[PDB]
Amino acid sequence: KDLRYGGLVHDLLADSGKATPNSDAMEDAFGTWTYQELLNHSQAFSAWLDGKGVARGERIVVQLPNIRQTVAVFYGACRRGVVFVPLNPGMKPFHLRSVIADADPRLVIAEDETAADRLRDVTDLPVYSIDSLWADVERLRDAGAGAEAVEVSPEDLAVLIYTSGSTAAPKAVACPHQQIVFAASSINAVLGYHAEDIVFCRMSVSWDFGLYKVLISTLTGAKLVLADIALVKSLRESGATMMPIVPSLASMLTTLIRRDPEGAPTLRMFTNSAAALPQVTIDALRSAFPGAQVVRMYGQTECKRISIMPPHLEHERPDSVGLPLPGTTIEILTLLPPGEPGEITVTGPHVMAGYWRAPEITARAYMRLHTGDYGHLDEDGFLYFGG
Ligand SMILES: C[C@H](C(=O)O)[C@H](N)C(=O)O
Repeated sequence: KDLRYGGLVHDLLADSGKATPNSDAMEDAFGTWTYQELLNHSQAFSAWLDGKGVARGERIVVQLPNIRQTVAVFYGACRRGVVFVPLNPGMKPFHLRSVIADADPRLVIAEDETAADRLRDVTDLPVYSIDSLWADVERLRDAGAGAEAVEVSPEDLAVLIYTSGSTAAPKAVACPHQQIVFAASSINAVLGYHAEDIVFCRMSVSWDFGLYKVLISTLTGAKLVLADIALVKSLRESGATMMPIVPSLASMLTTLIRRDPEGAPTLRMFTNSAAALPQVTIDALRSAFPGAQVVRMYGQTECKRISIMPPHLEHERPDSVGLPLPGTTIEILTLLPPGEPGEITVTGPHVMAGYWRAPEITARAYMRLHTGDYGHLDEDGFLYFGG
């Protein structure tokens, strides 16, 4: 439909960079880039990788906060078939050691010089601070470098997304270009982001929750705001229209909102995943933001996302986490009839390429994804947990 099959991630950026070069693409605490600017910096970063001889298929590990440079790193890497491995700032050292070694990168990008030193303790790979490598990126940007394309297959890996905690063995979902682009397009076919949306994103891009607000905004030409007591004020002052949430962020927001009768009227949608959103939170979100839809979703990183409750149905089937993503199938398993509980299983062009270098773990979970969650489909195709 609007579903994209066989896509490359960086093509999302090239399109918007040509289609709306002068619209705002990314804002952070420090400034704003238009789509032209994001394209230029992404190209410049691609030349920096070329300059360092990082080849197609190799990984870079990037431990950065939510700032404009990280998005340019993501796209520039994509443009060279290099594998973006985003990690959250503040991981414990031993945890980093384990994950960096598993990811097996060509090099590592850190937040600043103190962080670059801590990283040097835990790997022998080359480690670059973002502020120092960025002086070069800007030179390259000024020289117009990296503008050329290179061969990248839709089947090539774009990203490894680590989901394992400290106390666990390292584990990353291995994400090819095509699946990513497909999943973004399918989510958006349900959610309806568009070019005048302003997305207020408080999730790290190291989580697929934030990564996909980068992708979905880029896909549609929207503006992404990379964002504590001031949350209400931030939302209102950014003119935010779309906001991904998790239940703890939504409770916080409803507490904060009662202290501020100016609200954040520009808000039109909250999209919840990751955990079950209680009714009381939903009610309080609608009360503070009567203009906004509160949309329930459910997913796993293994296939990005599984179900979305269509916005227009937000008041119905209160126990459901919605319908399958458009272009995908949910089956309950030996296929069971409707209403019969069983394991939630998922088939489609969003199902990712397994876990990175872990045939054994991959075998149990994976062309069909077994979520290890249990529930049923009602008569109409809607998904529920339990019975
Ligand atoms: C964020 C969710 C999760 O795995 O917790 C899922 N990746 C989703 O986007 O719906």
